[PDB]
Amino acid sequence: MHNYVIIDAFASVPLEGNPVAVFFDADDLPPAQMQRIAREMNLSESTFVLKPRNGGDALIRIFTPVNELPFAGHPLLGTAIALGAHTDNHRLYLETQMGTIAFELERQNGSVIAASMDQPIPTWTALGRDAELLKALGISDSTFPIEIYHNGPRHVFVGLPSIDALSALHPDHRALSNFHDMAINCFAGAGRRWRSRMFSPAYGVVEDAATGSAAGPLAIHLARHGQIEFGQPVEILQGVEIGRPSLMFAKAEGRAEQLTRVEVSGNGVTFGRGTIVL
Amino acid sequence: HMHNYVIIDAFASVPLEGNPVAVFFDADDLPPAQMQRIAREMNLSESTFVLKPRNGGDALIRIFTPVNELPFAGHPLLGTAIALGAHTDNHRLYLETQMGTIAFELERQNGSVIAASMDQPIPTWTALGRDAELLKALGISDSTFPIEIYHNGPRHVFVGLPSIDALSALHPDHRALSNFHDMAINCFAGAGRRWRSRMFSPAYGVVEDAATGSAAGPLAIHLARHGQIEFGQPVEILQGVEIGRPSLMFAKAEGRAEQLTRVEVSGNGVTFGRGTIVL
Ligand SMILES: Nc1c(O)cccc1C(=O)O
Ligand SMILES: Nc1c(O)cccc1C(=O)O
Repeated sequence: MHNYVIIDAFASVPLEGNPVAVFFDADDLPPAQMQRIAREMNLSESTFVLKPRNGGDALIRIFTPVNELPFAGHPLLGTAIALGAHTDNHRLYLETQMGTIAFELERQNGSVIAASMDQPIPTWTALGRDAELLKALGISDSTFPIEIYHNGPRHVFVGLPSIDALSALHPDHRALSNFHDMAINCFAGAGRRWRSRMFSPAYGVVEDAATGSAAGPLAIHLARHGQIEFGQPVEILQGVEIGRPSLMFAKAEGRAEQLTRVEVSGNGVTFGRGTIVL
Repeated sequence: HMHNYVIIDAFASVPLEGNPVAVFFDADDLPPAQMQRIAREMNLSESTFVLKPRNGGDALIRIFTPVNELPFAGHPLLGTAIALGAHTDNHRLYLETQMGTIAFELERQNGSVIAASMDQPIPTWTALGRDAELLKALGISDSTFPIEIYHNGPRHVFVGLPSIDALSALHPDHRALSNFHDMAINCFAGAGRRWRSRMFSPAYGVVEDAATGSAAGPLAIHLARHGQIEFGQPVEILQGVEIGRPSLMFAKAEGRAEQLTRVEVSGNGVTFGRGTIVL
């Protein structure tokens, strides 16, 4: 039997943010069973905590309902918050398929409130499928060039001219399914405050509440396109329209040609705790 | 305030098959607005909330999809009956709903409730009359049977496919189906005692559902009305194969079209997990 907790990542109260089911003591489970368990939970991701193999504190495997990912932001944030209960550490190193991810935990009286991670530095290129993607999204143009970023998963960014226009999107889920191994992140905002919506048939979700591995790339994207400075922290509010408001904090330090750090942080809270029969 | 829950895989006899439902106990203190938000948190096809009875039943059950309340549903109530069956030695359980009281017969084996049978509300039905729209959303040109919509609380449309291969090949347009409000689209194929189904319902917050128990009774009626089976003939309906959640629903509809006397749906169910939440 395995214990799990349900963490609402990128939230300061239960029922906000983005849930992740974190399964402990998972070294006995084959990956095909981890995948089926993720399918059972039907959350954007479930994670599995394994003994470390390369000097971290734990090795974490991350599954959507349909596929394994090599890195993901909300699932790891929630995993770090949940594991932080195990010990008194304030620095935590979590192994993934993209390498070891460093976390700093915000604790009060030993109790974990939030965490900050140093993400993989993404690479990027032009999508080159603009007409097709804009048609699928139901819009004419992006406000900025349409580029795809890779940090394990892949994230495409499409800019909208207002928050109302963002909220008005009704994408064609089936047309989006022709965009394999990527998530589509639509953004709008100004200055230090941005809104997002994410859609990804490829990762098993019509609309995700908080796509943490997109937050770092968005900060880069906004700085590369002159809307914020490199190093300027931004707030990215995702999931509003679906009733799952999620507050992601991001900062990308360096310059376009040489990034030094991509920090994403958030609060997270426990929604529940239990045990599965396998 | 805190609440215990179980996860039942309905219409399955092993965990990770069937259709999960989260059943929350002692839920009277949750306003419906919070029950709705908890159903979205769980993100299963439904969560249920067990409330004290008001009309002579054992409990009153409220049923939520990730996006709306339903007055009746089959897999969620099967799972709720199995979960509550753990708490009693009784053979029968009476679950009050917005559609009235639903009677369950519980099947036990070596001290565990392993299955249950329900008598569903007798549905009404009519032709849908939106065939070109619906067939275009599904990506097909016609139905093997008249396209009819049944109501037993929720609503279920049935579209017939000429082979299981044709059913498995469907890739419906989720957005186009969202114009079909307050209903589920159930596509079926098979013969005799053995049928396959797939269900799609943006209205009820699901791209594709693994086991639509409130569609099982209506499908048995549909098949008898259209000459494919006899009234009273038990059928096996296998749903959810293509999404990796095979679910076996057993259904029988007794009487004749002008007067059905019983619409029975049964299945196995098993506990996947259990826990407690912070509100
Ligand atoms: N939540 C995510 C998802 O649904 C797909 C891909 C990535 C994430 C994430 O949190 O990074
Ligand atoms: N599972 C169901 C769903 O997803 C929508 C409506 C009804 C049901 C059901 O099990 O009856």
